[PDB]
Amino acid sequence: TIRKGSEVEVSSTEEGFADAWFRGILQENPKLRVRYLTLLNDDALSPLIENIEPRFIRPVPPENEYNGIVLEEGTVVDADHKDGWWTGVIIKKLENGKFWVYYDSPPDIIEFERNQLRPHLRWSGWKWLRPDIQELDKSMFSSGTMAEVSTIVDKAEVAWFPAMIIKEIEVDGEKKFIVKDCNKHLSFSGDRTNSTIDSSRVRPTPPPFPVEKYELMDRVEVFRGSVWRQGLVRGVLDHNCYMVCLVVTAAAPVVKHSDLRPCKVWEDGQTPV
Repeated sequence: TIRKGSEVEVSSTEEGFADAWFRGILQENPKLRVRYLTLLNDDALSPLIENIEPRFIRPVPPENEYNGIVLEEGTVVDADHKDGWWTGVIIKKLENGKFWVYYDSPPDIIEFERNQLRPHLRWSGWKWLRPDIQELDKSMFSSGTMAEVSTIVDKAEVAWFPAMIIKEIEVDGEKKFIVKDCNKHLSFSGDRTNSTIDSSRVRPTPPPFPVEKYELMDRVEVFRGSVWRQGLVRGVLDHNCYMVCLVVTAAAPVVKHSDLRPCKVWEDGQTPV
């Protein structure tokens, strides 16, 4: 029932585009001529028309066809890129109402507001179809799971670095993890690639250890710079505070109880050393 004025969604012919649907305005009544709704477009300059197989064309799904579907973990959804919709799976619903959506090429995880999402639907050429809810991995290092990545500072120090696990892949029989640094402030121009990292470099987030007291000399881990670094409790200070010094030696600054971690390690189970 497409008409000349109809907004329309056109499928991606190209690689790395498998899961997109672009916004367009059809210029024809039944290849077909479409003008793409693009960002940074002033209507002042004459639009550009591309010709598409009706094969790669579908109508915009009407709201009533998908307004009944609830957004939960495993729900296939589309994210509004304004000029287009990008399809992925919801892997976390946060209590604040935000969502974490996964994409598989390149593998990435993005946080969205509810308004930026719609449930995904498929056009048969005849009618709309609801996709199945997707089973989710909740393994130890499932996607979205927060872990720590080993790093070396300068010559020899072993520092641990918080990162989200995007995907676990195998490369030539070697377990690898694609990981994301969730602590960087990115600009709009900045919004960027995840790094692939050997399995040996990745460990779980250390479970919490309450201590309630620390004693001088203790090996301890404090988050300095933006990595966890090893240190020794030089001083015990008024009320709950400590003077910590890192194993490379520079100076000692005050630290609070909260910011200290029992220095722990993971080799099979989790143990000191």
